[PDB]
Formats: sequence, structure tokens, C-alpha cells
Amino acid sequence: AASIFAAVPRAPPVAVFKLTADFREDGDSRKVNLGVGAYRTDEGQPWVLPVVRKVEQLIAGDGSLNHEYLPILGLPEFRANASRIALGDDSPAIAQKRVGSVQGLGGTGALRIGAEFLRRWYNGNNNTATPVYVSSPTWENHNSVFMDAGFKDIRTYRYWDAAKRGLDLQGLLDDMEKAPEFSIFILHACAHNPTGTDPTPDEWKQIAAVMKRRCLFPFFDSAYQGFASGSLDKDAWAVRYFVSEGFELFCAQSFSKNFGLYNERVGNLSVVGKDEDNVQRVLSQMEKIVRTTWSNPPSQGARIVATTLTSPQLFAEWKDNVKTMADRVLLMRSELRSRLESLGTPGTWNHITDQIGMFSFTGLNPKQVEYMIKEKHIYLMASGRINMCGLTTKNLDYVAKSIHEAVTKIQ
Amino acid sequence: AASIFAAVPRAPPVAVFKLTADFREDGDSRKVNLGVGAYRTDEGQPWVLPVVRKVEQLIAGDGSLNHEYLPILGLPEFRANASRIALGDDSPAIAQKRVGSVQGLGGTGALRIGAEFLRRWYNGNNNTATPVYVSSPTWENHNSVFMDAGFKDIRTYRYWDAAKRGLDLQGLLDDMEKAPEFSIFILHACAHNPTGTDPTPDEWKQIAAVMKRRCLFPFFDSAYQGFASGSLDKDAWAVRYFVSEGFELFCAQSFSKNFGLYNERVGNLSVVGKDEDNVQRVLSQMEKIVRTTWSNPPSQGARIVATTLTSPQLFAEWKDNVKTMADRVLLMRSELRSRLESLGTPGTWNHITDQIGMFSFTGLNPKQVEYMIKEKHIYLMASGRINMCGLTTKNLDYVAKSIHEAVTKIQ
Ligand SMILES: *Cc1c(COP(=O)(O)O)cnc(C)c1O
Ligand SMILES: *Cc1c(COP(=O)(O)O)cnc(C)c1O
Repeated sequence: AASIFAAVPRAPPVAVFKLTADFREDGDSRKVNLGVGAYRTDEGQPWVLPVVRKVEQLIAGDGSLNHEYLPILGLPEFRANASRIALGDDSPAIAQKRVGSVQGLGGTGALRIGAEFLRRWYNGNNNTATPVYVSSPTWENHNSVFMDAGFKDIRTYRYWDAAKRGLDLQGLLDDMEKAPEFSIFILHACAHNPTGTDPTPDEWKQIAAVMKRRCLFPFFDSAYQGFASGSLDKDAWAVRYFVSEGFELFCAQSFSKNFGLYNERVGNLSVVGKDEDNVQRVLSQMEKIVRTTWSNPPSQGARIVATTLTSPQLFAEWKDNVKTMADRVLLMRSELRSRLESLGTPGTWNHITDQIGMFSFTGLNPKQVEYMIKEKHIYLMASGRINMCGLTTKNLDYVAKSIHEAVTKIQ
Repeated sequence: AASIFAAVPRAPPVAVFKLTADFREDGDSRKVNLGVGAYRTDEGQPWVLPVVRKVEQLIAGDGSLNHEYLPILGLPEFRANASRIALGDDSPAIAQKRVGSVQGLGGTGALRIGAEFLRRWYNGNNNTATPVYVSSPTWENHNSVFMDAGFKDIRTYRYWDAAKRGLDLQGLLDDMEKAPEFSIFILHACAHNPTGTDPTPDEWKQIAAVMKRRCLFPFFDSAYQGFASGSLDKDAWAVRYFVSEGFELFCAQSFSKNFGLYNERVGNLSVVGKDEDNVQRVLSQMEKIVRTTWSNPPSQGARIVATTLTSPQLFAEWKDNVKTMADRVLLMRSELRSRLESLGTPGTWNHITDQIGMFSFTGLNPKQVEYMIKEKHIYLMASGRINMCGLTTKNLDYVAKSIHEAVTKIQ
């Protein structure tokens, strides 16, 4: 008769990916992709890390590997090593056998499993009322992941100060001071998406004081370790500080960007609990959650990461590759800002060099963004967020001039 | 003090996987792993298919490949081809452009995405009361996946007849007759897990007639296409019959077993709708579901499959590899019937031979199973379910004997 799907509404496509598709089909020779948060070389091309290519060849020559199911929680070598990189080899948590790790389908999969676990066993039993706090603004998928896992009350914490083009520390702390005890806070470890604005170590200490006092739960999202500053240790400062202060916490780690393994979906969920027994019990429940979601994780991506992290020579080469990407972005920040300034572009552009990681929050309004896209063929998010990795020595002038036109002629 | 996880109970581990862990840990030299549904050669080792081996080399040498994110719904070439394999090249549904595909994390991931979709948009909006029927017995994860998706009413339809050692057609039909309109039925496409007993085509026509009249929803679970008989076309008959009968349905395909790609998590969810518009709207919603689960799927496994399916030469080789596996199972069944029979062991064993796929529902009760596990050192499911691929020309009698004992001694 009528289709059983007759009343199913058409949902719009996920914005960031649609932006990419639009860009790919555009035939204008001046096109620039500043949308999705992916790394690009100075030639504007994707970059498979040299260390990755190397491990890929190793893997392919190893006739000893098979394709049998991995354990539900994931590849052991991968899990242990991933958590070690996030927390540091000398972590008190590792020494005390207080850390558990669950392999996830990229950083998103790790966040999802963590959300699912909390909804069922944290702050009660099947308590969907625990508030979940996200930054204002934050990566779109945070809200969605938490709502799909079952949470009903998602709130925001002050973060970006548009007027000042910086961190609204006072409002952030105020929102935390008034958050009900046990509330869940989604925190970006470093390289905030989409602002690029991070708290300084001194500000992080203020944040942790409130959270400890009010028993707020720190759920870190770490998708850019290394990418931010070129240093794995500096980039993990916040996470390690919380661990050292004695918090129990979760850390969703992605290897999509730091390893350039986007399409292999490699992530890890680190669980830091009070003791060994508690983490083991958490893990046992997470195994049940994974079982009904993806059953067990894929191996290719995890094996590349595990091989790299366990070999001293490969590990050193990976660190170099990561620093190459971070340095490139630094260069682009400096270069764009300079151009904008010399062009006499209205406003202040120091946020361009103050910001960290892949993104910069430009301040462009929606009509100004439309202009960039429709007229200049420069693809960026509606929020005015730009991916600095899309910038090259060859397209810098064009982009800086386009921004100048947008601020001046669209106003 | 007092961890936030203090009261989180220790969950029992996933049975099948636990069984493999124990096995590996066991020291007895008579060790037989008759648990997990994974193929093994006559030498009792995992088998990476030759075609997979070839494609893996092909991939590794292709320098044009990159690791940029795949579209949310999956690798286009994989999507198209996978559905083609399930429905047939000449499928009118494919010709009418009324088939949609979503790449999933193994067959489990495909089932999960389908379940999440149904719960939100089928038979009303967010109608968690729609009954979901699973066979008696079935693959344990069926219940778990649907419950996790939000469904509260999971029922069973009669299936196995312990007395006749076959399909209880009358009970099954009766269960369908009494099922409320619009109920969801989880159907095994072929090689029923765990009984190995499938309806014949005429029995399938009878099942379909009742489903059609009562508007029952067919949710096919296709994890063994090519294993029930060694022929991909034979094994897909029932799904294709339903399509030809005009049904709207879902088919969750797994490539874990037929490609031996267990650890690369390659699956596909095929959606068959009344027309293109309907399938397009369904897919738009599936995109949002995938976004919050794994974001986008991994590439390795899907690339292997797509490459295989798109090359006539590789495709023919794959078909040969699949037949090798099927034939080897037929041999073991043939044989078993022999040792048991010829060796004066009581009962009717034409079920071992009438049973199709990896599993045989033996008959061993819990204690015989325990007998078999603790003294003998033959690991198998608690149900009496044996994995034929565990048998070999050199472990044979030691296993038949064992069963002879359990049916003699310990019963
Ligand atoms: C990229 C990103 C993720 C998701 O990473 P995947 O590995 O692609 O799932 C999560 N959080 C933030 C802040 C990200 O930038
Ligand atoms: C193996 C299997 C699945 C799921 O397979 P994966 O690809 O491992 O997720 C689903 N259903 C049945 C009946 C199976 O045997």
C-alpha cells in the first residue's frame, strides 16, 4: 500500500561533510577548502605520514598476521600504549594500575561508549537527568552524541567571548559554580574546536579547583594531542594535571588527526578510576556496550598506531611528522595575520596568532561566509570557523584579500 | 574516597569470546576449539583467503590512496556492490533504484543502525512498543542489540523442534499468525545460527504469505551468504524472494565469515523500499544515526571487498575460495554422521547432514557440555552448538569419541 517509510522526513546532510562534497564538485580554479579539520600540505594535498606509509608496508609483508576477531575491548598493545601517550609513562595512575582503556571507532566512538556507560551507571542507575555541559560554542557532534546516548538535559558553559575575541574565564567559572554536583562536563584537552582558544595552565588550575569542590565529572575530548604545539607532553598538560589532582575521569582520544588516520577510525577511551577493581568493573560493563554497537573493533588502524608507539625509531619519526604539521600551521597563522593587517582589515587579528591547533574563529557573520563561498569559492563553516591547514603559500594572498572584501563590502 | 564507580557491578564476559580466551589459556594437549563461528583449515589454523591476500598486496602498492574520511554512509563502490551481491545483478529493486545501502561495522553494526532507525521512525514516532521477534533459539546478540536500541518487547517465534531435530514450521507459522500487525521479525537468511536448520524454499513461501497478510516486517540477518551451500546465489534465494514479493525490508549483511575479514568489521545494511524517494529519506536519517555512533566507517575491509567484487577475475577467485570453505564443512558433516553412526552411538543423525553452514545443533545437554568441556577439553557453546570448522581429519575420532562418552557416561 503506502510505503512504511512514507512519513519519514528528509534530514539535511551533516554540514561539515557536505561542505567537502560541495568543494570537490566546484570547478572554479581558485577554490579553497577551509572546512573540515584535516591536514593539508603546502601543495594543498592530503598527507599520509611517512611513518604511516612505512608501517603499512611492514604490515603488508608480515605473512604471520591473520584476520581473527580482536577482543571486544580491542588490541591490547594498542590500548596500553595509547593510554601511555595520553597520560605519560610516569603517570601515577598507570603505576597504580588505575587506568583502563577501550578501543573506540575514532574519537567519536570513544565518546559514544563513554556516554552510554555514564547514562547507565553514573550518579544513579539509568539516570538520564544528570546534566551534561558543553562549551559555547563546541564541536556540533558533542550535543548529538550525548542526546543519542540518552541524556535529556544538555547545557552550555560560557567560553568564547565574541567582544574580546578570547576566553570568557569568569563566565565559565560562574557557570561551573552553579552547576549541580555530579554534572558532566565535556572538556577539550587542547586545540579547542571550533574556536582554537584554550585555557592557559594557570586557568586550568582554577577550573580544576571548582570541579573538585563540586564533584563535577571531567570528560575530556582529546583529538589533537601533538597537533596543538608540536609536543605530545605540552598538549596533554591539562589531562595529566587532573589525574595528578586525583580526579576520576574519562579521556576520549582520537588518532585521526595526529596520525592522519581519519579513515581507519582509531580512538581510545581511557578510564581513570580510584583503584584497579573499580576500573575493571567499569571495563566489564563497557564490553557489554561495545558488543551491541560494533561487536569488536577493526584492526588496521590500531595495528599501525601500536607498531609506531612500541618501536623507538618509529616513535621518533612519528614525533617528527607531528611537529612538521604543527609548525606548518604556526607559519600559516603568522602569515594570514600579517596580510590581514597590511591590507588594513577592520578589527583586531591577534586572535589569529593567539589561537591554537587547526582552527581559527574568524568572527565573520553568516552573510559574510556566504559571500566567501558563493563568490570567492572559499569553503568554510557557517560559524566562520576556518581550518588553517587549508592555507598554503600559494593561496594566502587570495584568502586574505577575500576576508578583507567580506568584512569591508558585506560589513 | 569512594569512587564514583564503587557500586558498578562486575558483568559476566561475552560468552563466545570468553570461550576462546579460556581455550587459549588451557594447557591440555587434546584442546579442541569448537566455539566461535570462525573458519579453520584442516590443520586447525585460521585461513586468510588467497584473494584477500592478493588484494591486500594490491592496496599496499597503490600510492594514490589516501586516508581522508570516507562519506558517513560508506565507500560508494562498496555500498553498491555489496547490495548487488545480496539481491542479485538482475534485481528489479536495483533497477528501479529502490535499494539503499549503508556501510556498517560488521553485521552487528548494520543490525544496530537498522534497529536505531526503526525505533525512531517505523510504526509511529519513537514507538518503543513495537514487538520484536527472534527465533527460538537465536544468536544471543539479537536480543541485546534491539534492547540497546530502545525496544521493550522482545518475543520469540518457535523454530527448533528438539523432538524432531528440525524446524517446527507449524509452531513458527502459528506464532506469526498471532503476532500483532507491524511486528518486526529477525530472520536468518540462511545457515541459521545456532541450529544450522533452515526452511526450504517452499517453507519460506509459506512464511512469506503470512508476513505479507499480517504486514510483518522482515529484518534479514545475512551473515553466511555463500556458506550454507557454497553458492552465493542459492544462499540469497529467500531474501530475493521477499524482494520479488514486493516487501519493503532490511538486510544486514556481514562479510566477516565469507571473506574471512572478521577483524576488519565489514558489513552492509541494505534497505529495500517502495520507491527511490522513500529509500533516499530513510538514508538521510541513517546518516544522522551513524554520525553519533562511529561518525564514518573504516576503509580497509570495505576496500578489499569492493576491489574483489569489481574485478571479474578477483570475483571468480573469491567464489572459489568460498566454495573451498563450504566443501570442507560438508566433508566434516558427512564424516561426523559416519563416526557417530558407524561407531554405535544412539539416535538419528540425518540432522548433521541436513543442517547447513558452520553450526550443528548437537543435543548435548548442559552437563554433557560441561563433561565435554571440563574433562575432555573440547570448548563449545553451552547450547550444544558445535562449530563444524573445528573438526579435522586429525581431531575427528577424538571428538566423536568424546561425544560418545558424554552420551554414554555423563548423561
Ligand atoms: C575530530 C574530532 C573528534 C572526532 O574524531 P574522529 O576520530 O574523527 O571520530 C571529536 N572531537 C573533536 C573536538 C574533534 O576535533
Ligand atoms: C557473525 C554473525 C553476525 C554479526 O557478524 P559480525 O560481522 O561479526 O558483526 C550476526 N548474525 C549472525 C547470525 C552471525 O552469525
